[PDB]
Parts: sequence; structure tokens; C-alpha cells
Amino acid sequence: GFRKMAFPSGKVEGCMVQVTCGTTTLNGLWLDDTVYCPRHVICTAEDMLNPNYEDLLIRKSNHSFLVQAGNVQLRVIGHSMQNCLLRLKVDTSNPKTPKYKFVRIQPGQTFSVLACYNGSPSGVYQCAMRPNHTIKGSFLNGSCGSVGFNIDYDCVSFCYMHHMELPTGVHAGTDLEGKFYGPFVDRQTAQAAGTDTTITLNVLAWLYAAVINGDRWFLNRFTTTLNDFNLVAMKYNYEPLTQDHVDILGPLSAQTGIAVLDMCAALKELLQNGMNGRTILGSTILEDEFTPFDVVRQ
Amino acid sequence: GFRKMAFPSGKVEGCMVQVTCGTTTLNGLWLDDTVYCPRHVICTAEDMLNPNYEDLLIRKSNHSFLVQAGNVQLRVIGHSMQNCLLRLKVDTSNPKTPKYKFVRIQPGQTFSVLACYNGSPSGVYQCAMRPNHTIKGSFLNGSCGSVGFNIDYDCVSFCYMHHMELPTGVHAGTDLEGKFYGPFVDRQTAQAAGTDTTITLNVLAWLYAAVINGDRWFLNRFTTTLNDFNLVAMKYNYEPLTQDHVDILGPLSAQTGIAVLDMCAALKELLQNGMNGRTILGSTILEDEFTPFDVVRQ
Ligand SMILES: Cn1cnc(Cn2c(=O)nc(Nc3cc4cn(C)nc4cc3Cl)n(Cc3cc(F)c(F)cc3F)c2=O)n1
Ligand SMILES: Cn1cnc(Cn2c(=O)nc(Nc3cc4cn(C)nc4cc3Cl)n(Cc3cc(F)c(F)cc3F)c2=O)n1
Repeated sequence: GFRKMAFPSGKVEGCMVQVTCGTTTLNGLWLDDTVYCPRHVICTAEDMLNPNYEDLLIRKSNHSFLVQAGNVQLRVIGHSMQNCLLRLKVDTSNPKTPKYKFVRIQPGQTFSVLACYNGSPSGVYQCAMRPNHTIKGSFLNGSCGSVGFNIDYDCVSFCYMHHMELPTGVHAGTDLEGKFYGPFVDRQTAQAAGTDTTITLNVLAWLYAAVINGDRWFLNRFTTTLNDFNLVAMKYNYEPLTQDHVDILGPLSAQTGIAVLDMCAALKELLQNGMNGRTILGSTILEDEFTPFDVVRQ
Repeated sequence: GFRKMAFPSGKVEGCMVQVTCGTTTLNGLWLDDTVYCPRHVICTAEDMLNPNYEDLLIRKSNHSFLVQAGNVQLRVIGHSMQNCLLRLKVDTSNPKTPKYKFVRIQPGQTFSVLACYNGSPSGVYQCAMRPNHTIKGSFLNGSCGSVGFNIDYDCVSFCYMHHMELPTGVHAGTDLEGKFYGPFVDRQTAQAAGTDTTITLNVLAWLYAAVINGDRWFLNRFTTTLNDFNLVAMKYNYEPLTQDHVDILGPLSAQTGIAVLDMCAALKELLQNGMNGRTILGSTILEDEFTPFDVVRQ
């Protein structure tokens, strides 16, 4: 019974606000007395290609910022720019602020997204940071500033602030210090992501999950070293497997009785021969956004 | 970017409590001054096969119910049984109760699930009521009493309270009046649902979703009648299509400009010739847990 599940979103929902500059508007994140939002909000339509953010910013007063939390207008007391984020100081502390921290997630790791429009939460889903530092999100116009997060105990680890859609339909954004994931810049120019690779640790977890679910037609009796598997994997644009990843897969290996390198030998034959029309957990494509942690939990 | 998306769960998270009788514990739903929970909580481990709930309930008083809303304890002031649910009147009106309704959902309709573990939310995901009145959910031990719901403009429509997992790994529960979906009874005995069917109206809406998102390869120049299509549907364990179904699909037909019976002809070809190892909206099976409403909203 494996499926993508999001963390409950309530702790983030009480932090979503709307931020408007003139006629340009997007989502912002209200923690304590600070509102975080993409600095792109200070662009007019003409500014959106080739903006000079330091010029646009110095030309702004606090009153230019219209910050709305539901029915309530909050007043910007002060404002500073931090990389590609604005930090708006505001006259009131959010009573709903959860315990939180700002983290920089790593490729292969998952998080929940609260997709938001004009400061209003719309939906929640899980997705993963890709090796090429984009995310395959589900985002419409007005979603700029929507936030990605994980929850451990009662602490929300914010890790993603949505900025833009790339021409291929994938998405780019920043951490909550405003540093972009990947080689992107916040301008309305056509930017291409590098070629993507498959998250091997997660494909391996998925194969383990399929074995736990009773499907083992892809297992074989070949052996491989880590080095020889990594050489094959890179020829098929799969990420090489580190020994840390082998350690991460330890619990699934012990539960199923299939040594990590033996599952790699299964994967190797799948990569070289394909699936001869067979399916795994019902699909002909190897899923790579289900983490070992997700498998173990479900 | 088209994926299953759950409603933001904040309004439901504020209603989740833990209910314990002796050592038996599960989740309850706290609305105004009432906690709703499965009556199975009044079972000792020895009672859980073939219990007599009328017998067990008369032997308890308000004191025997321990209700915890996080750190706070709520005092039970009264109690009664309604079908397979207990209604516990409490001390305190939940200050966080949203605008809400209780609805009974029909087969093929979708809802979000807030999976909970002994009173604490842990995950959220979208699923559907199967034609055979079970749910293909993701529920672990301790999830009894978790709730399913939809949201329409600040009003939460509760439609499902989780009770149990069947031998096949699917799930069974009640509406918020305590009446089970399907042929099931709340006791720890092996029970089976009827044979399931694929939700034709949902597959068709998902094919429209694909057309809108650019996936056009499965279309053909052909067309079919309702009666001939249903001859194919029965042979492949799909639900028969009705004119109401066709009427429901009108807006999706208009937006894409593909007549409904034209999409049925494409579906008939997909069922008969299988897919070519190609994908529709990223998946390699015909998805049937998106309603026409879901496709529009996304
Ligand atoms: C299809 N899609 C998927 N994700 C996105 C996110 N996204 C967005 O929501 N808005 C953007 N531009 C704006 C236009 C506005 C018009 N008004 C009146 N107000 C607006 C505010 C914004 Cl932010 N963009 C484009 C974009 C946003 C950036 F932050 C950036 F650095 C470069 C960009 F090209 C956008 O991608 N849309
Ligand atoms: C793996 N899984 C998938 N869904 C479920 C839901 N589920 C559940 O969470 N609990 C159940 N039995 C209990 C045992 C308890 C032990 N303690 C200390 N407290 C307990 C409370 C419960 Cl409810 N069940 C079984 C079950 C629950 C019912 F409500 C019912 F009518 C029949 C049943 F067989 C269960 O399925 N677990």
C-alpha cells in the first residue's frame, strides 16, 4: 500500500500571507514579525526581464508593500533584501508561528509543498529535489512564494520557496535564506536546467518496496561491486551510489533478506535489458521520488 | 505537472483528539462540544472479535473515557452510541471547530484523508471511494478514527471515518453518522468486499486532463456509440457509462474540443491494444481516482 503522502499542512497554513507591490502580487511567509517573500514582487511588468533589484528596492518605501493576512492588513515597518528574498519587518508578530528552522535540502530528498494562490492555501503534495536542482512540482500562475517543508516532531523545517517555472515545466526556487537551488536567477528569462539524472537510492528503495509487496521477478543471482554498478549506472544517467546510500538501505535489506549489492545487480540488468513489457508495482517506469524512509514507514 | 493533491488539512488537524478506554486507544474528531470516534474503542483486546457493543457501553460511565486534546484533558460529560460511532459530550467547545458538514459520499468520488496516530496528525493524501465501497488508503496501526474530507470555501465536508483494514490491504469505514460504507461490520474478523471495478468516468476525466497538459498521443480519428463502448467496458471490468456521465463531462469536452464519445473511442483503443510502453500524464496505467471536478480544479 505505497503512495506519496504529504505532511499535515496546518502549521504552514497559519503563516501564509499575500504580498503586493503596485499590481504585482505573490505569496509570502509570516514567521514572528518577519514576512519572507521572493524579491521579484518589487518588479513591475516592464522590470521583470533584466531587473536591477538594488535600484528597484532603494526606490521603495514601506508603504509600497501591501501585506494581507486574510482579512487583516499588516504594515511594513522595515525591509531588507537577503539574496533573492525580501524580509519585511511588520508591526505584528504572527500568533500562529510554529517552532521552525530553515534548512537546505539536498538532491534526492523529499518535502511537502503547500501550493498557495494570493496568500490562500490551495493544495498539498509531496515532491523531491532533483539532481539538476529543479523540482517536478504542480504550480499555476500566482504560486510564486509557495513554500516547501518537512515536519519533525512539532518543528517545521522550511526548505523551499517557489520562484519560477522553467520552459520544460519543472520549477526552480530558493531556500529560506534566498539562495537558489541550481544555477538559476530570478528574472523572467528562458532558463534551461541541466540534464537530469535518476535518483538511484530511491529507485533501489522502490525495488525493495516491490519485493516487500510480493513482487520479485526482477531479482537475479549476479553479483556486482559498488564500483562496477556505479559505472553502469552513470552510462544510463543514474546517480552513482555512495556507501552512505548503501548504509541507508540497510533496514530494507535486512527486512527483505536481499543484500544491497544484490539489489544493485537486479537494477543493473533492468537498466541494460529493460523491462520486457513487465511491470513493477504496476508500472513500466522505475519510480525515483520514493525514499528509503517512505518505504520503511509504510 | 499533474498529480494527486490533498486539501490543506489545517482545519481538520485542529479537531483531532485521542480517545482511550482502558488500554484501547484511537483517534476522535472534536467538533463543538462533541467527540466522534469509532465505538470499537470500548473493546478490550479480548472483546475485539464478535463484541456486543450494547453490553459493553452500558457497563461504562463518563469517567471511563479518557479524551486528550494534545496536552489538555477534556472531561466527558455524556455519551451515546449512534450506529458504529460513539458521541462523547465534553466539558469544552473546541475553539478551533471549522464550518463543517457531514456528507455521505458516493462511489467514485474523491476526498482527502488526514491519517492520524493516537490523536496526532501524521500524513495527508487524496483517495477515492471504490465502486465496491472500500478505500485504497495508506493506514497503519493506530489510525482507527482518522477522517476523510473535502473543503469548499472554508467549509469542511467530512465523509469518512476510518475503521479497519481488510485482509486484501484495502480499508473500510463509515460516514460521520457511523454507518459503514459497504457490507462490513466493526469486529476483528476477516471480511471481504465485492469485486471492484474501474471508475470509467474518472478515467475519461483523466484523459481530458492529459489533453489539457499536452499528452495527445492516444487520440484517434474514430468515434463510438455509448452502447458499443459499454460492450468494451464490461469486457474489461469498467463501469458502464451513462448520459449523466456524458453530461457531467460536457465542460471538459468543450474546453478541449473533443466530444465525449470521441474520448471513449480513444479509451476503447487503449483498453484493447494496451499502451505502447508510453505514458499518460507520467503514469503507465489508466488512473481512475481523479473526478471531473478534480481535473478542473487542478
Ligand atoms: C505556470 N507557473 C508555475 N509556477 C509559476 C510561478 N510564477 C508565478 O506565480 N508568477 C510569476 N510571475 C509573476 C507574474 C505576476 C502578475 N502579477 C499581477 N503579479 C505577478 C507576480 C509574479 Cl511573481 N512567475 C514568473 C517568474 C517569477 C519569478 F519569481 C521570477 F524570478 C521569474 C519569473 F519569470 C512564475 O513563475 N507559474
Ligand atoms: C494496519 N492498519 C491499517 N488500518 C488500521 C486501522 N486499525 C487500527 O488502527 N486499529 C485496529 N484495532 C485496534 C487495536 C488497538 C490496540 N490498542 C492498544 N488500541 C487499539 C485500538 C484499535 Cl481500533 N484495527 C482493527 C479493527 C478496528 C476496528 F474499528 C474494527 F471494527 C475492527 C478491527 F479489526 C484497525 O484496523 N490498521
